[PDB]
Amino acid sequence: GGRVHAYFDGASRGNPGPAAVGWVLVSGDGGIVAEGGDTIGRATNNQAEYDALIAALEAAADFGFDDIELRGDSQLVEKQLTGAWDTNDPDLRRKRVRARELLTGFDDWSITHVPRATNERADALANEALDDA
Ligand SMILES: [Mn+2]
Ligand SMILES: [Mn+2]
Repeated sequence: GGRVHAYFDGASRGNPGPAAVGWVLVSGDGGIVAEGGDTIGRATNNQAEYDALIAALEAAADFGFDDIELRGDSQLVEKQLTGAWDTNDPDLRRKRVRARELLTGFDDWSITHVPRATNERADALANEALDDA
């Protein structure tokens, strides 16, 4: 039940290097129902941006929302998730199947690109977690 706006952001210091995720669940009246930031060990930028998506989707599914609007600032995640792009990388293929599995739990979904400054919350959660690694 209900709609959520789920922001996500990855942070990584190498290819791969220490990485973290951040995510924010917002309602329509604009309350932050839940948010998170965590270190994830070593990962690339693109892995972290994907892991933050999955962490946002898991949190929204835990909260039982039925309609999710994803908001992030990674082109690569958006274009792969929507099927515009495909990748040979078997690890990012697996993260997409995982994200799509999660998405199947919602009655509706969408994804929208926001500039990073608009995504400042999730970005601060991921970076503050990574700055403490
Ligand atoms: Mn980002
Ligand atoms: Mn960021």
